[PDB]
Amino acid sequence: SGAIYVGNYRVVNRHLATHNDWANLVWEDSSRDLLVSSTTAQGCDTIARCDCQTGVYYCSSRRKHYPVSFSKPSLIFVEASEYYPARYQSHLMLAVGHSEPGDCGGILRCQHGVVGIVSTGGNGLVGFADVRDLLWLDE
Ligand SMILES: NC(=O)[C@]12CN(C(=O)Cc3ccccc3Cl)C[C@H](C1)C2
Ligand SMILES: [Zn+2]
Repeated sequence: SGAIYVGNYRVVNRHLATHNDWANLVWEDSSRDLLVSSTTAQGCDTIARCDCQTGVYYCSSRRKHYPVSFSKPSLIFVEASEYYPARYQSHLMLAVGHSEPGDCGGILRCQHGVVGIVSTGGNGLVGFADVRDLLWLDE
């Protein structure tokens, strides 16, 4: 679990979104595993606007933060799950690091702010759904 709160927006993994999120839906993309909903309260997370390939992510299955080198956002095949059939997830960044299903929603940050959230993993790898291209989150 986990979310990004910037201005009047809440960014979550689309597979973990609540009824409130869908009843206050701004944007959603199943190929990205992202859902953005409107909030009443003002959010303060700064989103990074960069091409960083190093950062730190929160791993709730270890209750620790981890420094990672990660790939550039791309189309990466994701094995069929209960939430989605077998498909290529877009805007996904991989890194060598620990992850477990309850880890989805873990924030990845660089020096410029929020890069993205944990969305995939397994076999000693962790995937992050990128949010730096979503320029409308600040306007
Ligand atoms: N992005 C997806 O299609 C999902 C991918 N998901 C996993 O990769 C689950 C997972 C397995 C082992 C280690 C880590 C993780 Cl996160 C779970 C949910 C469907 C999100
Ligand atoms: Zn950066």
